[PDB]
This record gives sequence, C-alpha cells and structure tokens, in this order.
Amino acid sequence: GSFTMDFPYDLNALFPERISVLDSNDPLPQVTTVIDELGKAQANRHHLYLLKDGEQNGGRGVIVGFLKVGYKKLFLLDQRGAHLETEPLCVLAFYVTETLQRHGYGSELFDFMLKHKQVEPAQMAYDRPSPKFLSFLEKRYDLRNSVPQVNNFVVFAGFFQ
Amino acid sequence: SFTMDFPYDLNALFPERISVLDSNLSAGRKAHGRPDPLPQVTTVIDELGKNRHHLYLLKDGEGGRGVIVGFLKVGYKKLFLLDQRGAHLETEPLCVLAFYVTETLQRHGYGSELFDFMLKHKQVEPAQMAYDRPSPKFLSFLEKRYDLRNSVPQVNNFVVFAGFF
Ligand SMILES: CC(=O)SCCNC(=O)CCNC(=O)[C@H](O)C(C)(C)COP(=O)(O)OP(=O)(O)OC[C@H]1O[C@@H](n2cnc3c(N)ncnc32)[C@H](O)[C@@H]1OP(=O)(O)O
Ligand SMILES: CC(=O)SCCNC(=O)CCNC(=O)[C@H](O)C(C)(C)COP(=O)(O)OP(=O)(O)OC[C@H]1O[C@@H](n2cnc3c(N)ncnc32)[C@H](O)[C@@H]1OP(=O)(O)O
Ligand SMILES: [K+]
Repeated sequence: GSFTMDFPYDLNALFPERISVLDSNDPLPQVTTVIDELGKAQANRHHLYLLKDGEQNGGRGVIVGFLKVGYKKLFLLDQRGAHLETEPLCVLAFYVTETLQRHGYGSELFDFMLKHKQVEPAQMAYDRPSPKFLSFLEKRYDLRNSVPQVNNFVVFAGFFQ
Repeated sequence: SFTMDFPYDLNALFPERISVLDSNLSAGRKAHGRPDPLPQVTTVIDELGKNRHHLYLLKDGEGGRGVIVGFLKVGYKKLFLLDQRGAHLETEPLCVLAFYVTETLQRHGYGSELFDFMLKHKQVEPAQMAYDRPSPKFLSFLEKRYDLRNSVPQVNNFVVFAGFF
C-alpha cells in the first residue's frame, strides 16, 4: 500500500499523471518519510513507475527506483539522414538510489514497463541518457547501434521499421 | 497522504513535485453541519490514474481517508511569445498545465482555494504566468475571479494577459 486517498471517478480518469508502484523480488540508505509531499527539500499521460523493496516498518519498505516514460513528438533523422516526424514512447527519467545500483532494480523496473506497454527497447527514444543508462541499454538489452540525432534524443537501429 | 519511505537522493531527483493540502472551506462546512456531498469514489492503493512540474492536490478530509476534489499542475516552460506590438520574445514563466475540480463540486470555491494556495507558495501573480490551452471554464474562472481579461494574442497555444509584460 503506497497511497491513502480516495479519488472521484472523473478526477481519476483526467489525472494529469499516471503512477504505479510495484514490489521487488544490502546497504540501506538513509530515508525520509513522505506523508503529503513528494520530491521536497484526450491527453497522452506520462507513466511513472516506482519500485519498492523491503519490509522495514511492518512492510512499508523503501522506494528504490523510479522510471518515467511518455510520448513525445519528435523530429528525427533516419538511416539516410532524411527527416521524419514521429511520436514514440520515450524514457524521460530513470533512477535507482545510488548505493543500491547494480543490484538489478533498474532491470526489474524497465522490464515491467515493457511488458505492460508491450513495446520493445529498440522502439523507444531515450532522452539525454547518462553513461550508466547507455551501458545498461547496451549490456542488458543489446542496444548497440545508434542512429545519430541532433535533438538530444537517442534512438537505435531497430527503431526504423 | 502517502505511505512510502524515499531515500534522500531519490527524493531530491524525483521527477515530479507533488503536494497534498487539506481544504479549509471543506473542513469549515463539515464542521458547521453542512458538508459538501462526496461523489462515488475509488480507493487507491498502488495506482494513480487507472525544472520539475509541481502537482497540487486538494483533500477534503475525514480522521480517515479524505477525498481529492481537485488538482492543479504548474511548471516552468521555455516559450517563444509575441508581445503587445508583435515583437518576438523568449521567456520562461510559470505555466498552468492542468486544472480540474471533480464535476459535482465545481463552483463551490475549491478551484479558487487551490489556485490561491499555488499563487501564495510560488509567489507569482496570475498575470505573470502563462496558461497552456485553458478550457472555457478555466478562462471564465480567470476572467471572473482574477480580472484577467486582456489577452495578448499568441500563435503557440499558450495564453498570456496584458499584465504579463
Ligand atoms: C535518460 C535518463 O533518464 S538518464 C538515467 C539517470 N541515471 C543516473 O543519473 C546515474 C545512474 N542511475 C541509475 O539509476 C542506474 O544506474 C540505472 C537506472 C541507469 C540502471 O539501473 P541499475 O539498477 O543500476 O541497473 P541493473 O543493476 O538492473 O543493471 C546493471 C547494468 O547497468 C549498468 N550500470 C549500473 N550501474 C553502473 C555504473 N556505476 N557504471 C556503469 N554501468 C552501470 C551496466 O550496464 C550494468 O551492468 P554490469 O554490472 O554488467 O556492468
Ligand atoms: C490549463 C488547463 O488545465 S484547462 C482547465 C480544465 N477544466 C475543465 O476541463 C472543465 C471545468 N473544470 C474545472 O475543474 C473547474 O470548473 C475549474 C478548475 C476551471 C475551476 O474550478 P471551481 O472549483 O469550479 O472554481 P470556483 O468554484 O473557485 O469559482 C467559480 C468560477 O469558475 C468558473 N466556473 C466554474 N464552473 C463553471 C461553469 N460550468 N461554467 C462557467 N464557468 C465556470 C466561473 O467563473 C465561476 O464563477 P461564477 O460561479 O461566478 O460563474
Ligand atoms: K492529512
């Protein structure tokens, strides 16, 4: 249980963000309890996935990572450098808490999104991805061959077709 | 209300800022024996919806589970705007991106309570922000409650008023 709210049906359907918390199958970092604040110190909605793992505090546990995807209208270059407008699903944010990286949490988060969006990794665009995320994509999803862009998004060979 | 523990680095990098605040006029009304009627609701457990943007949720409170009666989402956006004489102008104001109060409770002052809370806490006036594709009811809201009447025509789907400049 991650939320304690009741939503009217209309508000829920028009809710500007889609959010999912899933449980996971180690050094615990320091945490803060969030109560009423997160992040503090015909519409195509982005989908935020959060991963929980642990039984701290009678099962409450800890959110160890998040993944945000979404549709974005992108003007891309193709294989022959021709221009092409398109609206793929994009990874917009991807993070696992530092001390728990390289423990498989990211893979779990990413896999859940694929299964449920029924998209493959080569069919998405990646917004300004970090070195670690590139490595992750190259090593765990065999995404090796990129088609050069000038708009800060990365897309791989399979995307075209 | 949330029941999660966030690591500090994850919290600081969290891609969205979200705030839930309790309603005063909802509390006052219930307290004086004339609470507003709640529609049928769904209990959320692990699913919602089935420069960071800031999402505000207004809770009608119980002391059990309250009810979210409205939401307001703002965020900074880089915009290429036209001014009053049509000169081009790039600027990055706070924008309203989404604004909704559940249907049966519209026109009870709830939208005003959310909008006022955002203005105080973001410390902006309504004329200094831009409005992304606002619905007719929201325009009405702006015109009637905040005296935002004079629009400066744009071609990019955002609405801004004279005071903005
Ligand atoms: C487009 C944007 O959203 S950019 C994403 C934001 N990320 C950052 O700023 C820094 C790193 N942050 C992270 O959250 C993670 O490292 C992620 C999200 C990229 C991957 O999630 P993890 O839980 O770490 O991935 P998981 O453990 O499932 O798989 C591990 C693989 O990811 C990569 N990886 C994870 N940590 C590192 C690291 N420190 N250096 C290099 N590669 C790394 C490697 O491919 C690794 O495989 P290896 O152990 O065989 O070298
Ligand atoms: C940028 C984007 O997000 S566009 C906004 C999305 N809106 C919609 O899809 C439809 C309407 N949805 C709503 O959620 C609301 O009516 C809001 C958010 C626009 C205003 O919230 P409320 O809680 O209803 O506002 P509040 O009760 O404080 O003030 C009422 C004023 O809003 C306006 N308003 C509210 N409902 C209506 C309506 N059916 N018709 C016309 N104006 C309305 C009027 O100006 C009204 O003043 P009046 O009663 O003197 O005419
Ligand atoms: K509360």
